[PDB]
Amino acid sequence: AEHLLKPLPADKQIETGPFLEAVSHLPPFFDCLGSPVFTPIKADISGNITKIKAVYDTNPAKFRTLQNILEVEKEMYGAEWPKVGATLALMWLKRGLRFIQVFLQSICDGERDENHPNLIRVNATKAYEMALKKYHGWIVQKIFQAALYAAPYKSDFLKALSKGQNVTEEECLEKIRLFLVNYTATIDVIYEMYTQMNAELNYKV
Repeated sequence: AEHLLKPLPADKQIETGPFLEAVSHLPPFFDCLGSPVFTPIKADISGNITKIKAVYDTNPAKFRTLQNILEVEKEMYGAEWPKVGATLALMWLKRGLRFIQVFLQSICDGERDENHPNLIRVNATKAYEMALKKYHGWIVQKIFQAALYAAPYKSDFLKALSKGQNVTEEECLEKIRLFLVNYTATIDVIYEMYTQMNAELNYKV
């Protein structure tokens, strides 16, 4: 959470390069959940970032913003778009990013089960339901939900999130709150872009 995203400009265009740089630091979030069950999603999210970067690197100016990626790929691929290329990679990436956002916001806001205040089950469930659940077939849902149920104690989770740096739990939460400002605004704009451009696809894996 130390690698802040750029603030949104007035025109709400998101520059591809700085976005990819920032979100490249995020897949280790999944390691903090303490289950091998999250290794595939970590790899999938990393693969989405790699794919968007591969397209961007072929012509960074043509793909300068995320909006440019969608509009250029729509021209390139015709009727095959939006189920193609970096557009499809980003369609999936944003769901993993939203998962992280909702999870972290919920923890930072003090949301908890008062019967089990040192667990993060309720925060995990909220994040999963809001971001990913409907895109998973039932078999996947059961295993993914079981691993979230088996998440670390909240204090251990926060210790994992701040590994290395010498920070208190309170300082860790403060830093996450700061990170959440531009992160949330950016993910919201990406979701709105998918809606506006008719690039969203609702299918299960």
